[PDB]
Amino acid sequence: KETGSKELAKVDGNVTIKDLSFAFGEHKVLSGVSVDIKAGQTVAFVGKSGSGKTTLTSIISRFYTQHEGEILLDGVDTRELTLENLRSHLSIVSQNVHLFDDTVYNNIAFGEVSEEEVIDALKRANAYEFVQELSDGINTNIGNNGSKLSGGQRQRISIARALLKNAPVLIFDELESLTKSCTTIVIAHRLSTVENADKIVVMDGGRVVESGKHQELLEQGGLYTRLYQSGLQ
Ligand SMILES: Nc1ncnc2c1ncn2[C@@H]1O[C@H](COP(=O)(O)OP(=O)(O)O)[C@@H](O)[C@H]1O
Repeated sequence: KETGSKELAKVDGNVTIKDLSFAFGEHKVLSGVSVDIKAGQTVAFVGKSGSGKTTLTSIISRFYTQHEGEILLDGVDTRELTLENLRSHLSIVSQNVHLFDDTVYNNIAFGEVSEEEVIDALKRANAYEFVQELSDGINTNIGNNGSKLSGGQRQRISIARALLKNAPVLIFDELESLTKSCTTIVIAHRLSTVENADKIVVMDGGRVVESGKHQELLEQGGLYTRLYQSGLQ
């Protein structure tokens, strides 16, 4: 049993977050977050460490469940979808994506691609450089949770997978290849990402305090200005 039974066949990529709240015990880490992301936009989430950014993105994949509010995918509450369906519409790029104790190839293929299709993606992801050096190349086992790979290597494997999956929604913990041609929710750490984002959502203590484009936000001389000046970490 799961909360949802709906299997959306074709998803455009509109994501609606409304009145979203979450807490770890008595520590409220998200409070009434509301953001509407239209299909194809790149929305950058910024804020000091601990502002709730990672937790928000995890909630989208249902790695945690919100205490209040909703996440809609093309207007359908994500909890009404099967988890397999929901995740079929999402690509996650981070250092913490779950990897199977299996080969590089099978980790990329899971969820039908040729070996040359996978090699081509590894290169574009700049991942083939370490994968070549592996004992069995693309057929090398990467260990429990990809433990034979360090964080940056694991992220590059997630990129290769995203290049192939062509998911309508990309959740990226921080390329122009994907980011542009799908809906991108990016936890931004590069100045270039916020400078070019369609919308920036500024978080502070789990709350959205500012929202807009770089030029207007920078001029406001507020939290975003301070975050941009300090290098988004
Ligand atoms: N498993 C957990 N148990 C308790 N608190 C947590 C846990 N994971 C994260 N937190 C806390 O939730 C808050 C939000 O963290 P996070 O969502 O990672 O923010 P950001 O990505 O903006 O740095 C932080 O104060 C963090 O310590």
